[PDB]
Amino acid sequence: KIEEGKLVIWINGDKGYNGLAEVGKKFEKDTGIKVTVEHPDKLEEKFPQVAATGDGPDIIFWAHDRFGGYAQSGLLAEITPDKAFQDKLYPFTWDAVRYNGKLIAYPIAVEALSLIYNKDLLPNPPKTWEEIPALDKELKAKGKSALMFNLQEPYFTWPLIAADGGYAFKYENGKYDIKDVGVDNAGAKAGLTFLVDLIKNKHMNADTDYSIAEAAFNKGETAMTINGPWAWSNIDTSKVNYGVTVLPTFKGQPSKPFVGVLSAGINAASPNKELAKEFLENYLLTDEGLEAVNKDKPLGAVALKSYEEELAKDPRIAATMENAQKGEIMPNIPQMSAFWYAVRTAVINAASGRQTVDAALAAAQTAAAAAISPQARAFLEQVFRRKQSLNSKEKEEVAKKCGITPLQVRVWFINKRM
Repeated sequence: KIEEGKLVIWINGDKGYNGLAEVGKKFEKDTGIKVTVEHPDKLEEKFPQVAATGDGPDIIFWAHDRFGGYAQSGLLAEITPDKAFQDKLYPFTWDAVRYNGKLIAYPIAVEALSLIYNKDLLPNPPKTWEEIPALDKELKAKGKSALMFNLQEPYFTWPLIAADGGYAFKYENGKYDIKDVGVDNAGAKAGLTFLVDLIKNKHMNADTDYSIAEAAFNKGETAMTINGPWAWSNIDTSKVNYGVTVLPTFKGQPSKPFVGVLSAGINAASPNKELAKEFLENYLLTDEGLEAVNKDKPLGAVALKSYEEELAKDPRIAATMENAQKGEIMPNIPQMSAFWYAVRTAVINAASGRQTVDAALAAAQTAAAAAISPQARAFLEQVFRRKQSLNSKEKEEVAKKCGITPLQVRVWFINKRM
């Protein structure tokens, strides 16, 4: 499918899609080419589905960690910016979107979580995670709570979990070791344990999510929250006197948020590749372009040098870059999705008192390191139930959507048939 002659962009629902739509209208003004911006729920999971079959949006926005998986499967077109445009962005953001020596997306924003606090409830933010339980007690006596943040998505709990030892995939030389998952150690264990103790001691609720945490903070019901720059927009409208600062340390170590580089990748099947290139390069990645999105929902730090240095004057931007510096850029290898799924499962099962922190982290290591991830194996299990004989073309398709090589798909199936 993919209608030729226009542009269909997918971007997460928490970003400034309305602002990106504005950039689209401008593009339509100078070119006549219509651009529609959609924000499908779970787009990072949907993209590989439809893209595998040659469908989907012309352009996809998302943290670079998912992109390596997409490009390995042939779903992302290689972008070819010339020397001049390439110079307009920071080299480290370009490296984030480089897979197997190729550039597979245009870097946009450098995202990192920060500690967001209410200056009226709390004159001075806590320097450590350790003092927070005590702060909560002080605040509970006044009918308020110290902290609330999304506990459902690992992105928000990883900073504390990795603070003292956690890591995605062991990195030696220029290659990651996909069998060495760093959730399998004492540092990570202590961090998740601290998290569960906060929940067990009633300082947080195991069910709190993005909406609940945001609602609570924007109402002045909780003293602090943990979120990205995109969430600043709603806090401004709530008229809360907030500040954005460094994340609390744990065991003396800085919280280590995984830095995500929001990037725009071009669908390998798009018949509008030159248009997407032009829209992104000459329209979006300009001070006017980024600002249009920013005004809707803040991008936070950015990849465009010119605009990044203007934003640097904003203390919230500084805080964001502070946290970015203390954390680290996430890997973009195909195994990242299994990593996240693994951690997501661990945190929830541990926070629910279903599994011990230790048993949870051990299974996370097993799940994330599996040659075939649990999700995907499940995908393969479905399908097989429908068709137990793979067509040379269908297998190539299943590989793409699952994120495994055609070879793996083919060997499974044969093993499944023995």
